[PDB]
Formats: sequence, structure tokens, C-alpha cells
Amino acid sequence: YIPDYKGMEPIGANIEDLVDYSKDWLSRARNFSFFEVKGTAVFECFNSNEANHCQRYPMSRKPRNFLLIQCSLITSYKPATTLSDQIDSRRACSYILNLIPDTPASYLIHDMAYRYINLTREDMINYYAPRIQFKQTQNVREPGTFKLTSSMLRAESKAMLDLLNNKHGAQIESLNIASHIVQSESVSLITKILSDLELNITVLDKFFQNETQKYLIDVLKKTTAWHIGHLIRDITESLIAHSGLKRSKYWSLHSYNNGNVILFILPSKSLEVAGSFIRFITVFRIGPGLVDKDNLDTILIDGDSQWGVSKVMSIDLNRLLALNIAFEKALIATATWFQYYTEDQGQFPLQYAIRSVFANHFLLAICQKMKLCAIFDNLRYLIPAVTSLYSGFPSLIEKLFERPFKSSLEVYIYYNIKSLLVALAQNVYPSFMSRIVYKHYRSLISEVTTCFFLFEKGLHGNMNEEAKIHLETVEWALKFREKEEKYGESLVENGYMMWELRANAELAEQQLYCQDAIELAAIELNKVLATKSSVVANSILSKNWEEPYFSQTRNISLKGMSGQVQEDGHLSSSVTIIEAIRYLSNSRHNPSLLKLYEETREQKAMARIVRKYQRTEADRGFFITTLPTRCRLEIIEDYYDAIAKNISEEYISYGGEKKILAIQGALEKALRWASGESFIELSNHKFIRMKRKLMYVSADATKWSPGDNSAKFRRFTSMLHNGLPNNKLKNCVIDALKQVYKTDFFMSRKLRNYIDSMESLDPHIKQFLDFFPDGHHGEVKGNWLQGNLNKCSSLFGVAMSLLFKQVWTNLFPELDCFFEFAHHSDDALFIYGYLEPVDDGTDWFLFVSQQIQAGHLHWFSVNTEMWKSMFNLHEHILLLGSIKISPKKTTVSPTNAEFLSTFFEGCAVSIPFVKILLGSLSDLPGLGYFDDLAAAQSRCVKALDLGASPQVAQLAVALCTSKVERLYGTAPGMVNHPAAYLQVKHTDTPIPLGGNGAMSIMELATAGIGMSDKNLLKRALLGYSHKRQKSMLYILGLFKFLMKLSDEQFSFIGKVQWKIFTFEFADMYTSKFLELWSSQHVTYDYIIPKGRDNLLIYLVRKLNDPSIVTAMTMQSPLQLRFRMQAKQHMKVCRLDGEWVTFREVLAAANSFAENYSATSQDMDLFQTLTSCTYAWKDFLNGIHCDVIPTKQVQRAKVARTFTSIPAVIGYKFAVTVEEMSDVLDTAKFPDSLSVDLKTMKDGVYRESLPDVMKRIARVVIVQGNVEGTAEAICRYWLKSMSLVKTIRV
RNA sequence: UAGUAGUAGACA
Repeated sequence: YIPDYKGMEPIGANIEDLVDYSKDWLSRARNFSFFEVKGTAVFECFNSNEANHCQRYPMSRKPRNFLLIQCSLITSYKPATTLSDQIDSRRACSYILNLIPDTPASYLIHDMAYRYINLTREDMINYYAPRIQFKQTQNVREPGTFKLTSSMLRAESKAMLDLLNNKHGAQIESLNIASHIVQSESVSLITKILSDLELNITVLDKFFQNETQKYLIDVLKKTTAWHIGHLIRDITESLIAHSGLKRSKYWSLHSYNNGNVILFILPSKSLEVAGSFIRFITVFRIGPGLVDKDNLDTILIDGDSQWGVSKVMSIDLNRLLALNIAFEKALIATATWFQYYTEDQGQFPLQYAIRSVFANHFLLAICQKMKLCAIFDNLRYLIPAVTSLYSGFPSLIEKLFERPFKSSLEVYIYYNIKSLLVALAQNVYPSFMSRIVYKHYRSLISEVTTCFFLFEKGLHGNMNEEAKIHLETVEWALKFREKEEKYGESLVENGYMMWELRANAELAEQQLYCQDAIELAAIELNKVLATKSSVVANSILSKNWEEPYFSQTRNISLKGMSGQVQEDGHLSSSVTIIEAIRYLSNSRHNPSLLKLYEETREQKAMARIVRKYQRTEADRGFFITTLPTRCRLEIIEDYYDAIAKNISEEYISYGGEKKILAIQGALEKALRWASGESFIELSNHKFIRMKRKLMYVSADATKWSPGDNSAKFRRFTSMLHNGLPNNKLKNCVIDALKQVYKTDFFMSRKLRNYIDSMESLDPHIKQFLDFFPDGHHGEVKGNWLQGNLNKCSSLFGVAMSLLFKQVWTNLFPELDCFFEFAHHSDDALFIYGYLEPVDDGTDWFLFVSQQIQAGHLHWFSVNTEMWKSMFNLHEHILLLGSIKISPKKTTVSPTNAEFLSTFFEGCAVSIPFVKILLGSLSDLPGLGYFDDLAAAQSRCVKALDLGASPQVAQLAVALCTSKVERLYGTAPGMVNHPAAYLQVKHTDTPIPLGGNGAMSIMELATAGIGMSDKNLLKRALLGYSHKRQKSMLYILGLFKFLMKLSDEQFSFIGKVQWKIFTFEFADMYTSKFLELWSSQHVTYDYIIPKGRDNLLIYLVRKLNDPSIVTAMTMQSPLQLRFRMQAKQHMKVCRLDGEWVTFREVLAAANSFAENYSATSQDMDLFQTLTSCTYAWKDFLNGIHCDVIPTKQVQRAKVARTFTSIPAVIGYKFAVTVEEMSDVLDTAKFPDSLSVDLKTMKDGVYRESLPDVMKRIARVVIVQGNVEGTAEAICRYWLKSMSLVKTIRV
């Protein structure tokens, strides 16, 4: 029952008025928002901005630090061991004690070396001992640390220490970016560093060994950068070891490279607590590598041997973890560059270019600083701005110059950027990081994108970014207040009319809309919607408006959701499930979406903003709203998603695989139109032939802006045609839109305390604080918060574009012009089809003059370059809404290259594969060797789906497997190696207990993660059924142990449980009650209880779950604790109700497997599991591959697809009335449930009990010739197994 | 110019 709301009567909007208004507007000269891309224009932009910048920032003469770690290598690097560490430490301490300190840090390292060298024999015993046999000592209290009492430090050492230990207005100093001397100095320094780094110190298997091993790995393995990366991994491992809670308060000393590099770790705050830095100094022999003498503390000299003493570096957990995997990040980035070069050129890169690219990537990976990240973020949009015909490149170059240049690395990057931009504006695409010229724009874009993705996502300052997050919302809310005070609330809320716009001509502005324009756009949409009213009505009514609100997953999710205003006045930070449980506990029914709206309509919309933690120059904020707000937004967005699904020009509603097909079809029809010839009819029967041409406009900032009035959507909804009989649902959506006009915007507690700590307040901070009356929340109007009404705004933009199309058609009926609009994501693509004269257009100018003199004054803007007038009118009509096209990030080009790059970047199924590739070595879910290995392997399969070559994907999966094996000590030679205890080979060992996880990327892509375990179990059954061998049966018992552990990602045969380090309604029900209820109600395992009475218990069960409680605490500095215990080989596994080490679990596994006996019940279970295990292996085993003489040709990107039971099983277990009704509500066809159950059990028998049923329970970017069958996708992958050669299957 | 960070006062 939808309640009776109020409707909106239509206004007498006439398209004739808009047509006449457009005739006058186009009767005068209209300036273009974009500038013609000339090399001279770009050069003068840079030259002017250089002088402006020199004025803007105070000059600094000392370039600042950029290298996070300084070191040098002269010989091949050998990985550090404990004995090697001891020997190198002694030798290095002798060398250091032979030197003479100069600065306080030199005295500090001299004191540390003296203290280390004078430790007793028992100190050295406990210093280099594992935690098993470690005993405490007067000097050594923690294994890898020692103590340095202040009495053992000189005055200079204490001076350095207190300098380390210990505003409202300032100007950040910058180097002289206009001086040529500064540029030359920076270029020389970075060139020297890079030349130092480049200095030399299955069918897929054979393809790798011929192509990726030859021209990439064999080249980079001997470079200085490779060994420097390994040494950096060792140093970072030592720093991570010292970051524990018990250890970080002490001193430490490590040496590497036969005593040539020495690490001195000072007492620090532990990295387990947030906002901490580890302090250290590196002392190294001067030589090639990561050396910047200008930013060194000293250079001690002893007989033609120079020792470089670095500054004290404070590195946080994020940057330390980034530095740990710098070598792998550089390797993946260079492999991506390798694949892209091969695709662009059809050849392999030469050795020098590969070495230089690897050195550049490694230097970027070492220097993890926010300024470089911001520069590389700017370059991504700067490159399209100079490769198009028109763009906003002056604004982009000014924005690039709006920063200080503090270090030599920044100035070198700026010099390169200026050179590349001027080269591009004068044209064939020069490389940013090489001497290679490309043939495709996508190659250069991918180069810069790979450079950008080398920086981690959390480099912003916490306080500064938290302050910056609220500024846009506050500023645009203030602008809205100013507008509604100048014009009155009614005009701003309800819009102005056309005659008011004709009288004022300044009402066309952001946050202001014309009512006639909104009604006309809705009519234009209805011109299409009316012809398909049946499907639209079915789509709307298929949103299930009468099902319970909280019985949907989205309404009981684990995402953040704001709660209530607290006594301090802040907005509570909560979870969706908590609010769901609270509402269920405070009422007795399960209301529907409309019923919840009725119950909560009176309350105010509330929202707070949190950091997204991205790697853009400015971090974006994510808005967290309350429950009634979510209900209102759900109503509006469900309605508009149902409506928007039937409009072709709206692309947000597309799934993601249809989006690419739709955009390809739009481009295809645009190309088809230009193949024709347009003719102009004349009275004298003398036609003029006009040549059709296309212009591509990639329009930025069309969907959302903090500068909009959500009140236009009310009239849009009122005038939009649906197939429903009445206006009840439409009135409900209009009312909900009315209920989100005003918002209570809360400032976060962090920023509140930040401002509170301040004594005086600057004018900008004062103006910001004035927005919040009580100091906690202020009111926002007009601007709906980001990411809340996407389909609504996208459809509104589509309607506006259609309105412009109709207006232009009415203005010029004598011209044959083509328009295609694609409002995808926040961007939009406009394709203007215009006509140019063929031969001098002698008749064309005469015709235009005749039109103008005949009274059609608006023909003046069509005389030459009519696409400019098209864009001018389109932009004006969009502004008649509240859509302002961004004049800096919009490019106008005659080719669809910049747009294609932007669109594929925006699409979630076509993001660059290097972004996912670099993410497979970081942020692994820290729980267990098997789960981490599966998470890492699955990320490399996703990269292959996104377009990674099988060789690059294989390289990345090998690197990730090596990293995971190092984390847990599984790899051969370390104590956690399973082959040390179990009497099987490493390849024959189950993955959950060590075991070779390394596999072909093809096996992982097709057969999935765990196929190694499946093959192991299948071969074990075959051996025990055909041979009954003793040691061959030994594998059988190991699997049975895992089930014993499991009973006491998915795992086919058990796992090993590891420790996990960690509510209001989580305790209202006793745990035994939850156990009894779950045992009684088994059908709810596959469905969600609907009725409130047991939905509450189901939700409390969902809260009291180790997996769920682990999920709510994912990103935390305490995650380092688990990896430290795993690296230190502590008691991290669970066995027989106790926490034991991995070696204990392996020993128990060996005992159980030795003492295993078959009962044929295990044999039946294993046979069932093997039967449950497309037969991808046989296809991969049986295939023919040969090299035909041809050249590899790369076509356009194409998206394909790679490939109810819970209702039936739930219906099987339903006993009482409530479970029975819930399974009928969930099931689509309750009539056929019994038949489906019968046929399923018949198939199970031909292939019953509850336990067996309980245990039984992809978009790919390819070329155009591939089909939608998984066999076609696999054959495409096999054909693309060679980078340069063509394979025939 | 101890580091990170920043033309919002931080870690401290």
C-alpha cells in the first residue's frame, strides 16, 4: 500500500521557445572553451608559468631528499644469512671503529658499533638465536636487539638523538624551476644515478624460455638494480623484524655484502600502533647505486676508501612495506613495458632500453613520496590534452605548476614532462622514459600509467588530507547559500523559467536549472519511453517493492553506515548490520522499502565523509549516510535504474560486458555515417556536395558535481513516462527526492580535534568553521552527495543531450548532421557529425549569406567550423540544467584514441592489468599459507583476464609465489619446508601443508585454484586402487588429517587454522541458544530468514562469527604481528585445541599419515570428491601448437564471458511454517521445487543424506575474432602464448 | 636544513 503523496502538474513548456532562444544565442560570436593545440602555445604556457612559479614559491638553494634508502653495491649480491650477518657485522664494526666521526650521526653510529663490538660471548649467543632458545641478558633483552645506555653515548650522539626527538603561516620553499643551471644539475644527478643502476655487476615454458627469459630476465639479472633490489629487500626485512612491540624500543645493528653496507636501527615507536616511524641510518662504501651525496650526513674517508653515512630516516609502515617489494614492483612494471613495446613494434626491445626502463621503474619504486605521485597523476591527463586538436591544456599546465619542486628528482621529471609535452604538441609518439618512438597513443599512455601505479595509495599526510576532504562540500554549500540568498529559495529550488532567462541571461549557471528545460528533456526521453511502456512498467514492478527491507544482503552488509548523533554531537560510525539489528530489535515486523520510508520519512538526512585512500593528487572522500537516507536513496535509485535500463545512450545501467559492445556499436555507426555524402538542396536545382566529418568530444564532469540542484530530478520524475496506471510510486519517488534536498553534514572527529588543538585560526580555517553552527554539523542543500544518484543524473544528462539534438535539428533542418551520445560513468562521449565544403565552397559561403540575409540570423555560426557551434549550443543546453562541462579535462579530437583510453580506464572490466599485477604482492589477507597463496594466484588470473600476456602473468605468479613461500618459510632450505618432516616430495605435498603451489598460469586460469590438490587426491586414489603401495598410500592420510583439523577461499580437502588478531547486539543471545537454533534450522544456511522474529537471531548469528568479525578489521598496522610471528616461526597454527607451530603440525601430520588405515568410508568419500572434481587438463594436455610464418596483428579490445540450488536444498530442509514460507518467498518458481529436488537427488544417486548435500553445495578482454565459448577463450590464450610469433592451433 | 608530510598548525 503506497500512501498518497502530492504530484506536480505539468507546465506549458514549448520547444518553440527554446528553438527561438537558441536562434538568438547563436546569432552572435560564441567563444570556444578550448584552445588549439600548438607546440608554440604549449611552450609559451610553460615559459610563462616558470616565471610565475619563481614568483609564487620562495627560492630554496638546497635540493631536498628523495631517496628513502641509500646504499651501493659493487659485487654480486648473496642473500643474507645469520652466520653471514654475524661475520659482516664484526668486519663492518672493525671498519667503522677505524674511522673518525664528524657529525652527530657519525658519532651515533660510532657509539653503536663500539657497543656492538664489545658485547660478551653470551650476548652474541642470544643476539643471533631464534626465539626458541633465546634467554634474556643484561645487554640483550630481545633477540635481534641490544641496549645502548645514555652513559655509552657521547655529547654529539645525544645531540642527534634529541634533535630527532624534538606553523600557522609559512610558504613552502621550492627550487628555481626556471633556472637552467638547476635543471642541468638535477638532470646530471638523476642521469648518474640511473646509469649506476643500469651498470652490469609445457608450451608456455618453452615460449617463456625463448622470449621472456631471453630478452628480459637474462638482461636484467646482471644489472646493478637487480642486486640493489635484493639488498633492499634484506634491509627492509631487518627493519620489519625490529618493528615489533617488544623490540622497537631497542638498538639494532645489521651488516650486508661482506660488511660493505651497515644498518643502524635506533629506538622507535612500534609499527603495530598507527602513525609510527622506524628510524635508521645506513653506512655504505661509496660506489654505484642509490647514492645522493648532497643528502648524505657525511662521507668518512680512510685511505682511498670513502664511507657514506646517511641521514636518519623515519619510514612508516606503508612506505616500508612498499620498499620491501620494490624489486618485484620494478620487475612487473618492466615486464608490462616489455609486452606493450612488443605489441606496438612487433619486435623485442633492445638490451639498453630494457635496462634503462628497469632502472627508471626501480628508482620510482624506491622513491615513494607523494610529490612524485602527484606529478605522475597530473601527467595522465596532461598527455591527452596535448595530443588532441582542442583541449584545456593551459589550465592543466597551470595546475602542474601549482606545486613546489623540492628535490632533484622532481625537477628531472618536470624537465622530461616539458620536453615530452612540447614534442607531442608539435606532431609518432615519443616515449617518456626511453629514446623509442611509438606508433600508438595507447603505448605512451600505458607507459605513464605503469609509472603512476608504482606509488602506493596512502602517501598523503593524514591531517592535511583529512582537512582537505571537507573543503569542496563546504565551499559549494556556501555557494548554494549565496545563490539562494541572491535569487530566493523558491527560484533556486524550483528553477527559473525561460522568460526569466531571456530577461536576465545570467541565470544560466551551476546550481540553477530551467523548469522548461527539465520538462522538455523529460518529453524528449518520453519520445522513446512511450513506445516501450510495457517493458518499462515490468522493469519498475520487478524491483520487488513489497519484500521485507532487511531480508536483502545489501541491507545487512558489513559496509559502514552512520548511526545516531552522540552526546558530544558527532555522528556515530557504525555498520549496516548493526543498524539493521537495532531497528529489528526496536519493532515487531519486517517492513518493506515503502513501509520503511513511511516510518522514517520525518527524520533528517545525515552524512559524514571518510578518506578513500587513493593515489591521486587529491584524495577523494567517501560519504557515509544514515538508515533513512539509505532507504530514500534506494527508492530513488531503484526507480531510476529500472527506468534507465531501457535507454540506449545511458551506459551506467549496463552490466559491463554490454557496455563495451554498446560503445563499439556507437563508434561503428558514427564511422558508417561519415562514409556517405551530404547534399544541400537549392531552389535552382543546383545541389552543393558537402563532405561529412566527425569530431569526438570526451566531455568531463557530466554526471556528478558538488555544484548541482537535486531538485531538478523532482520535475524530471514527475514528467517521466512509466507504464504504471497510477502516480503512487512516482509520487513516492518525488517525495523521497524532496526528503534528500537538505542534509546534515558532520565533520569527522579527527578534523574536529585537529582544529581544536589550534590556538589562533587563519581566515580560511575561520570561513570553513563558520559552516558548522554547533561546530559539528552544517546543512547542505541542492548538492546530493557523491555516489548516491548515478542512474538518475546519467539519465538526466542523456535527456539533456537529446534535447540539444532536437533543438539543433529544428534550427537547421537543411543540414544533415549526426549525433551520438554515450553518458558512461562520470564522463561522456559526444560525436558531432558536421559538413565541410568540398572544393573552395564557393557556393557554400554564398548559400550561408543568402540564409542570413533571408532572416535566419542563426546561420552565421554555421559558416565555418560548425562543430564548434554545435558544441557551444550543446554546452549551453547542458548548462540550462546544472551540468557544466569541465574546461580542463575535456579533449576535442578527430580520432577516438583519448576517449577510448579514458573509457577503458573507467570500465571496471578493462582496468590496466599492471594495476592488478602490482596488487598481488601487497595487501594479501594475512591468514595462512594456503589462503595467501590462493589470494595471490587469483589476482594473476584476473590480470590475464584484463589483458596480461601469459608470459607476463606467469612471471608475476612466480614472483608472488616466491614472496608467499618466503613469508611462511615453505620454500626449500628453510625449517618450515614440509619435505623435512613428511616423507614425500615437495610437489607431492598438499598445498595446505607446505607443498609446491607454483603452477602454470593456464592451469590456474582454466582449472582454477586448488587443481593441484585435486590432481594430488585423484592420483592418490589411483595409486591406492591400482598399486596399494606403502609410501604411495602415505599421501592418503595427510588429506584425512586436514579434515580432522577442519572438522575440529574454499579448500577442497581441509586446511590449517592460523591465529587472527582482532558489539552492542552481539551478546543479547546466549551462544548455546545460537548453536541450538542453528542446529534446528538448517534450511536457513542457504536462504535468509525473512520474518523479524527469527531474522534477528539470524543476524546476531551473523555477528557472532569469526569470519565476520575478522572482516570488519582488515586494514590495520597490527596485521604486521601475524607476519612477524610467521617469519619468526612462533605458535601460529591450531592443533587439538592448542596453539602450536607449523613444525608441530607437520610432525603430527607425519605421524597420522604413517598410522593411517583405510576403512572404505574414506575411500567412498574420496571417490565422491574426485567425481566432484570440465576436464580442462585433457584439453590442455591434448592440443597441437606450431608456428606459421606470419606477423602478429593486434585488433580492438573485445569483452567476452568465461564460464536455484540453495532454494531446492532449503526447500528440502524446511519443516515449520516460517521456514517453508521463507523458502517459497525466496524461490522463483515454488511449484517446481519438488520436481527440481527429485531430479537433483536422482542425478546425485546416479552420480539424500544432509551432510553430503551440505558438503557438495568472469569477463575476459580478448580480440574481436574470439567467440563466447570458454574453448574459444582458451584457444585465444594459447595462440597469444608468444609475444612476437603467430601460433596455429 | 633529521625523516615523512605540507603552501591547515602533524607525527612529537
